[PDB]
Amino acid sequence: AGKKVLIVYAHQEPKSFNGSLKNVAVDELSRQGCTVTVSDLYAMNFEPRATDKDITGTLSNPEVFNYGVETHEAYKQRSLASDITDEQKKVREADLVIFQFPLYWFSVPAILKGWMDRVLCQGFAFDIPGFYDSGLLQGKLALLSVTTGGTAEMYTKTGVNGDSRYFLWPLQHGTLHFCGFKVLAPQISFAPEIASEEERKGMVAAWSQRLQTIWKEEPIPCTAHWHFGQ
Amino acid sequence: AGKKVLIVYAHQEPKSFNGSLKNVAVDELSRQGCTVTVSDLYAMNFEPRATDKDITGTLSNPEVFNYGVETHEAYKQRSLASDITDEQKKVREADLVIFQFPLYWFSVPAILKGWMDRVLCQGFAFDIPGFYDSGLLQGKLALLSVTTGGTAEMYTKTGVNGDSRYFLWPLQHGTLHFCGFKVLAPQISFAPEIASEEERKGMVAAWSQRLQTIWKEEPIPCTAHWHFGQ
Ligand SMILES: Cc1cc2nc3c(=O)[nH]c(=O)nc-3n(C[C@H](O)[C@H](O)[C@H](O)COP(=O)(O)OP(=O)(O)OC[C@H]3O[C@@H](n4cnc5c(N)ncnc54)[C@H](O)[C@@H]3O)c2cc1C
Ligand SMILES: Cc1cc2nc3c(=O)[nH]c(=O)nc-3n(C[C@H](O)[C@H](O)[C@H](O)COP(=O)(O)OP(=O)(O)OC[C@H]3O[C@@H](n4cnc5c(N)ncnc54)[C@H](O)[C@@H]3O)c2cc1C
Ligand SMILES: COc1cc(N[C@@H](C)CCCN)c2ncccc2c1
Ligand SMILES: COc1cc(N[C@@H](C)CCCN)c2ncccc2c1
Ligand SMILES: [Zn+2]
Ligand SMILES: [Zn+2]
Repeated sequence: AGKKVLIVYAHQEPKSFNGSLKNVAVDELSRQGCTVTVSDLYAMNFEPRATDKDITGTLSNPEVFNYGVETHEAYKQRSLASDITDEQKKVREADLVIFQFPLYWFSVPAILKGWMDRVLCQGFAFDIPGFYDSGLLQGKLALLSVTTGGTAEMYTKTGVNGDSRYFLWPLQHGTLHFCGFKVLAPQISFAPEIASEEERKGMVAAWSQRLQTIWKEEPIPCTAHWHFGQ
Repeated sequence: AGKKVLIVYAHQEPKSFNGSLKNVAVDELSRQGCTVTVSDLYAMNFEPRATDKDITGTLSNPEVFNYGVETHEAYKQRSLASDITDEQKKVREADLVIFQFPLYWFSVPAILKGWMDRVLCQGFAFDIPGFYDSGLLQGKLALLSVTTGGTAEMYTKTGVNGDSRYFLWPLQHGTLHFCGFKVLAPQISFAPEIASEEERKGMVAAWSQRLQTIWKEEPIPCTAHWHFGQ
């Protein structure tokens, strides 16, 4: 063993279904003997905005502000804001990063989008070269554990929302694969708010049970075909 | 014939390529006689986080906080935070909403994601029923004006990033169409950083030129087929 996990958790309410999925993950991975860390973004009041406050000391170009260039240079020069570098250390140490969130507008809640925007800077998460298969977080696993308002049936190719895989593309491919993660199959807990107690319990147990064997999983082929093909 | 436009703008730097695209839109729509409003999110320090500070009234359930439920009720009761209702007024009055932003992780910058999350609440933007074609913002047009780091070639079906339309899905369909907007074709200004100065000037002029006839355009068919093909 000796496996290290970071859970990046984005829900306001400890008693929520998301909260329970997060807690079951902590419980089960802790039981296994894994090293576990949680970034509870709302509790941390995590800053989502990409601004010039993310660089400490003198800017590379104080007259014209380019977030990408400034953060790349700040990473190289150990001059990023401590909230960012605190998260980078957690990611650097992790073998697996689990994202636990409710689907907001076919994507992550803004607080979690901000974590992605600000934490995954050039030089840390990807570079030229070093992206997609050679992304700098290569060797690590990532997994999206998402809850939805809509039902499984709505998230079908011919359903009103389209296939759930369609909304996964920017997250799994554009973000996680880009940074070199192997992407484990998403955990999608459909429509807990209208599910029965029994069904909800089932979904939480599926997740806990899945976690028992998470280290034996094969990553998905994070391709356009997987997301969009038949 | 008396058209109102809201530009929701998400860039930190007034001298940026995004800044120029926003300014030329203001100039050209102003020249046409349109009524124009801009929400400059970074300059506004717009709050992106969905939190219980977004409701000031008595909560429906003060023991277990459900953001969707509480904001829906707060919208009906008029106890939403005023920054949200300020944006809703701008949207309510607009005939066309243009979003001007750099692509961040195949999506919008977090500050703009937060605008979507917080402003487009139930009761205001959609109801149950009252979504997709019957969304509450029906009759309005929306348009994504996006800039990218990657080139046009990279954003094709056989390119490393996949086709550009793939990443539009959560924004155009999952968000805008869901709220009832008709969606005008996106403006994607590819890779301005790589482009020559002449090519950049060309991209800005192309947007201004397109705006001259924007009111004659038809919306796209905002469907899975449009985004993903056969
Ligand atoms: C801004 C915004 C945008 C949204 N966009 C979308 C979208 O694009 N697409 C979409 O489909 N949905 C969308 N939604 C809906 C959203 O995804 C769901 O509301 C969310 O996923 C529900 O998860 P939750 O943890 O908040 O559920 P909760 O309301 O916290 O949980 C549901 C029920 O499960 C119960 N529960 C908690 N723990 C357990 C347990 N251990 N065992 C059994 N029951 C338990 C809870 O008590 C509760 O009764 C959006 C919502 C918002 C606010
Ligand atoms: C957190 C983050 C995530 C990102 N994710 C992605 C992603 O998923 N996919 C992707 O492809 N890219 C991504 N990028 C790259 C990003 O999308 C580009 O950096 C951005 O789109 C560039 O637009 P800009 O306005 O910042 O360019 P600028 O750097 O401001 O513009 C380039 C040049 O244009 C010049 N200029 C300004 N106005 C004019 C004018 N009127 N005429 C001529 N020249 C002018 C500027 O002076 C500058 O020299 C990401 C960047 C960041 C920081
Ligand atoms: C595109 O689908 C949704 C669904 C939402 N919420 C519903 C499903 C209630 C949760 C289950 N009872 C959304 N809520 C807010 C904003 C966008 C939504 C989109
Ligand atoms: C986190 O930043 C990026 C940048 C990308 N593209 C390069 C070309 C940026 C160039 C502008 N300086 C991405 N491309 C694809 C997917 C994610 C990206 C993230
Ligand atoms: Zn991929
Ligand atoms: Zn659509």
